Amino acid sequence: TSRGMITDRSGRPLAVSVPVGGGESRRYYPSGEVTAHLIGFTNVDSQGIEGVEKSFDKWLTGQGGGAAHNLALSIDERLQALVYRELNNAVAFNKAESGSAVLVDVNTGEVLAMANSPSYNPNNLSGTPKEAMRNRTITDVFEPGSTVKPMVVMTALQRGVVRENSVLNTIPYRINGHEIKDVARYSELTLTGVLQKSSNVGVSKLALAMPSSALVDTYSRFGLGKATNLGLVGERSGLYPQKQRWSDIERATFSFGYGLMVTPLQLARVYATIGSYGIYRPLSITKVDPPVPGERVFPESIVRTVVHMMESVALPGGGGVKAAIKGYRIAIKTGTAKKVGPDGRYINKYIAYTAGVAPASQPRFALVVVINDPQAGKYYAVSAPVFGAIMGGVLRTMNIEPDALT
Repeated sequence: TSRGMITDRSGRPLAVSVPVGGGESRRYYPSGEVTAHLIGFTNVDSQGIEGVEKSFDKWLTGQGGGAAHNLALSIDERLQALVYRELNNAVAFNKAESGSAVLVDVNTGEVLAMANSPSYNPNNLSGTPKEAMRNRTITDVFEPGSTVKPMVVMTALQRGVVRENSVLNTIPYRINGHEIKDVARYSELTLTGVLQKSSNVGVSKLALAMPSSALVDTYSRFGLGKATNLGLVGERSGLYPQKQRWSDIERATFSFGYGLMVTPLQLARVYATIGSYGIYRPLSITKVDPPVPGERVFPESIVRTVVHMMESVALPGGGGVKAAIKGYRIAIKTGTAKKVGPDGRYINKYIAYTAGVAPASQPRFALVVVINDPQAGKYYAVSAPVFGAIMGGVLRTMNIEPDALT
């Protein structure tokens, strides 16, 4: 009973069948824990139980349809190695419960890296709990939080509510008895400064100045609330509101990223669309033959301005300045939210997230880093330095020319 070999986009083996004894062979995974959640494993026989080993189980064995075939995943093992190395050490350094990282190609939609910490070893599953086996990038959902602020600015600019050079009044006001305030109370902020300071007061004025169906339509255009369609087991599509009646406070919280749950993979597809300047391309786990046309969902001119405004988050003044990369311009968005247990309420456990694209001149990659439950450490976010460390290694490995002056 033989089985085909799955490799990366360049041919590096990720799961092979090596002979143990006369004729009989055993499945070997040379990447080990670096790509355990995506590749998967097999039992005593040659059957797929998790990951790609199960999603492509018929293509690998090929029983009844020719000989066994090989599969080239869209993953780059060079990028997958550095993504897991920086993420697995960050979850341990911050004493986090778990951590997820998804790297997506902007121009093709191909998933270049997908890591989860903690992980298991598919070569010997002895002593590995099930809690550290599920692909948390597609099975876990969370509130995107401040990462949806760029799409709120895209809608206000497109709907003519606010111009690119408009100064908003960020005075802390109340919405029927709810203190909408920021940490640093600014009297007024420019439209670029709203994304720089992640001002909730600024984006709340934008959401209430347009119908509730505006942001509901904008998030859906970038992929929020839609299935990623990869074929992996447990691939969740998130929780998206399908209501028609909104309140004055639910429209504001919807602008803050709270009220909807999405997977780390869905959030990566959103910024992969932001990087493409408003082009929605489907995600893929295997190597794709270019070109991938996709579909435009937002005007290019509006997304271009917002991408340029997201660079202030990494520059001196923004909340993601700790994620900067030497000699590169990045358009990122970091923040920290609160976990939601099975009861549906907020528990005293936080979630740090950071999503962005690089380089800001013409982005080629989209990265999402989620650090779940950072017990030890400080937030003044824990996921910002991991973004610059992961993205920094990606830009250097792919030989991307520098963007900013050193």
